[PDB]
Amino acid sequence: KVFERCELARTLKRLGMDGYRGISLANWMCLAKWESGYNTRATNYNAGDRSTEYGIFQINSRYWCNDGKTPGAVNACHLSCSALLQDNIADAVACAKRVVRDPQGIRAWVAWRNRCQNRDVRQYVQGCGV
Repeated sequence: KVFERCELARTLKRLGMDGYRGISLANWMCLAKWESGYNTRATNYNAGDRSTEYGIFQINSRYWCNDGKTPGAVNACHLSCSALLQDNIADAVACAKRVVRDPQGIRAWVAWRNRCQNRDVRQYVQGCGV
């Protein structure tokens, strides 16, 4: 599903993402934006190391979800990577909360450092009533 900006802001808010581990909703929105353009069906295969990134947060198959074909997969979210391509993002949010309980937090996604860190990210939630 491709979410509309404020539709996604209110969904994340309902799912308990605002302020989760010190992370504002705006920061999670900036991350979904640049990772998938708010598209749950997004996949990016990385030929170099044989892993694939899945869904709205581009969660990788080496560490977080299991897809059967990635060498050295850990599957820390204990989730099939298939669960991250649903239109319902409850599973994707549960696994994104798992990622940020590690010390690196949101810095785990390089796209957040490039595109969101030390920038004004208030635009992403502006007018959504969140």
